Amino acid sequence: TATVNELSGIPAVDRAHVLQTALSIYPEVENWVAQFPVILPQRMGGMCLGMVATAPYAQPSVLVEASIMALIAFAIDDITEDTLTVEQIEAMLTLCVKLVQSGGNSTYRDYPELIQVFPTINESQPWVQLANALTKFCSEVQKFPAAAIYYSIFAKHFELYREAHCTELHWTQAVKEMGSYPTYEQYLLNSRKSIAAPLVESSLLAMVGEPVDSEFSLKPPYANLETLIDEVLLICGSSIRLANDIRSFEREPQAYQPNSLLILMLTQGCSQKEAEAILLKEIDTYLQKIETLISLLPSSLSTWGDSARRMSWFACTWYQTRDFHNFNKQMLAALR
Repeated sequence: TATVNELSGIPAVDRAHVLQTALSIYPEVENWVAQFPVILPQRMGGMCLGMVATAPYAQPSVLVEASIMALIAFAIDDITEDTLTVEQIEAMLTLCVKLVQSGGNSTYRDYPELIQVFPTINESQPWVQLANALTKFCSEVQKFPAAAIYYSIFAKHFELYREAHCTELHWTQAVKEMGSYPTYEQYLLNSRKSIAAPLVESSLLAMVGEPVDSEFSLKPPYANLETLIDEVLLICGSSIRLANDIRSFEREPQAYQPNSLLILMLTQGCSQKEAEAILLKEIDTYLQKIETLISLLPSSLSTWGDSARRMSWFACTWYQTRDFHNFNKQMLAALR
């Protein structure tokens, strides 16, 4: 059920070049994530490969950093949905934001008021390790020239990601107590922001974004540049949320947690196939919209925009295929 638009619009990939570059950055990401073994995925081949496919002519420094952010966001997703209480999850999320807002200048030990809810703070704990990884990453981003203009975007979207996660816990609690759900529209508005891809693309902006003379360079219909950048991140996340939601539901249909497929079945009377078919078209529309939006960027952001476009397309169309699975297998073969 690819659509015409998806068949015709999927961005191209020079697999040789992308594989060569993914192999080249892999040892660097491996040595980084080795420091935080309890919480970061130690298999990251496919992640690197995907990040290069997303930004294929970025500088290696950028590909390493962005791959690291993707692993960190995977781990946050992990430790927030999959041992910990809701209070502890909320605490961890607040902590993450504060560490981000500090730019690397703070550590988890600066926030005892948050970490008092944990039964230990030793350096084996997953959430400690996550905190330290984020400190480290934030300090490294601060060294990128683009960070003096664009870091705030990353920090703001990190706050929205926390907020979206918090709302989702509140909705889940309500499901257990009340059996009731947000509407599809309420759900997507929130949960477009609670996935990794958003975070990663915002961090990418703080690595690659160039100065824009907003005053004189912005064109109608955007009177401020922040809104456009926001929109690209929201629309990136909207397509990916829906695709992830289909995957999650398929793997555990009996799950009760707010999920857009489940919501359409429970709240709008759809069969699973009807539900899936509405999500698939929405996905298509949001892939069309991100193409429109990225076409509107100032030329000094068009390279960032293209990463956000690639990320959404691949996350929705490519990464779940056997084709991608196979390319992954080629990377793993090459790593031995």
